[PDB]
Parts: sequence; structure tokens; C-alpha cells
Amino acid sequence: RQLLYPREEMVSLVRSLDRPKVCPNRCDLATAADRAAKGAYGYDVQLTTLKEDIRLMVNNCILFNGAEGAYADAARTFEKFAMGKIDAYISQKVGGR
Repeated sequence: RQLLYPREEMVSLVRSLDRPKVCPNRCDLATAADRAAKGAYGYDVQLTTLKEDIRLMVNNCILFNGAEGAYADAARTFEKFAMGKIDAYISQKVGGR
């Protein structure tokens, strides 16, 4: 497996998902930043693992808070926002940046 993205960029990418119960909370994002520092995400062109981790945290939010309401709507809204930042990062690396 060839390292496509450096740990520093993955940590900064996970950090950019931080915008100040809520679910996913700060401790869920701090765990992802920890995984990013240990090099969990730099080997996927499309950041497949990082996107899985986000979807899994969001599916966990839905299970515990219910599918309808403000908490589920915040979890789905967060997810759309995070996928946007993840894709813009990929688009920026491809466009040179």
C-alpha cells in the first residue's frame, strides 16, 4: 500500500470537520483525528476509510437518537457537510492546490 496523503493533511482535514448534546460530538471527531495521526486514512485515493468512519458515527447517532427530530437532522446535515470537505480536499489535490 502506497501512502497517497500525508498524516499532517489528514489531521488538518479531520480538524476542518470541527464546527462549534450534538452527534457526532467533538470526542467522535477527536477519535477520527487520532486515527488520522496514526495514518489510518492516507492509503485511499477517494478517502474510503475516512468516509466509512463518518457514516458509521452518523448511523450510530441515528440508532440512539431516533430517525426523526433535530438530533438526527443534525447528524445527517453534519454528514453532508463532511463529505463536501472530504471531496473538496480530493478535488484540490487533483487540481494541484
